[PDB]
Amino acid sequence: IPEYVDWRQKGAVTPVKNQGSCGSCWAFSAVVTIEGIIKIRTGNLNEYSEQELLDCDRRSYGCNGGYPWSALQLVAQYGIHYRNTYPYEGVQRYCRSREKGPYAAKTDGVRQVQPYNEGALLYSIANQPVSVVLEAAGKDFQLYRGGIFVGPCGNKVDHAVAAVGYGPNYILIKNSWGTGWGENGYIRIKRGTGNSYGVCGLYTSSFYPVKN
Ligand SMILES: *[C@@H](C(=O)O)[C@H](O)C(=O)N[C@@H](CC(C)C)C(=O)NCCC(C)C
Repeated sequence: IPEYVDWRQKGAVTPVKNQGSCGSCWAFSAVVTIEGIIKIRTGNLNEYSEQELLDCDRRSYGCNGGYPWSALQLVAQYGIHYRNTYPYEGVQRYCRSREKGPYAAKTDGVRQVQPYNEGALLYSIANQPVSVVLEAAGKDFQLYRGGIFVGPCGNKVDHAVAAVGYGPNYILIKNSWGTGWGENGYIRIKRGTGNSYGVCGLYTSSFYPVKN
């Protein structure tokens, strides 16, 4: 795999979103990987509905948090609508997929990246954007304005984001805290420290959609 990967340069990443006060990071994270893999397979970059996963993934807890892997399974089992059709409201409502016509996209499954393995994660990112989790509760993460982030942070992962690239010394992360945070909404987190958990627990739990 290459020394640098940046899925934004291959037109596979949509604009940075702001999840607002809702703990919907798991849905935002999942959607980034769906947007990425649909562009990779079909050549079209579309925005898909975080709100639909928020409303419809019964294994997750709406704005109280949830699981990127369960949202990803939902899109593989059923499908997902365009964001325009099912826009983000920042609050869990009832599942409205059936009121909004045919799904816009469907995936074929969900894979887990071997945890605690930097190389396995980089290999996955070289193929497509990946949903990853990290500890974002720390003030250093929250106040991040740029640079390669080394922490401090622990491994109490609490925040799903999407890895959309990497370099020799970082993994490039699309956050869902709006374009004012970090590097226009992105963070570069240091890699290659030998910490099996990854910086801020980044290697704890990583999933990506499969699309044939
Ligand atoms: C993340 C956000 O900032 O919106 C959101 O709070 C969330 O979904 N957090 C989850 C932790 C990640 C590891 C996905 C979470 O806490 N999920 C709850 C499910 C378990 C019982 C922890």
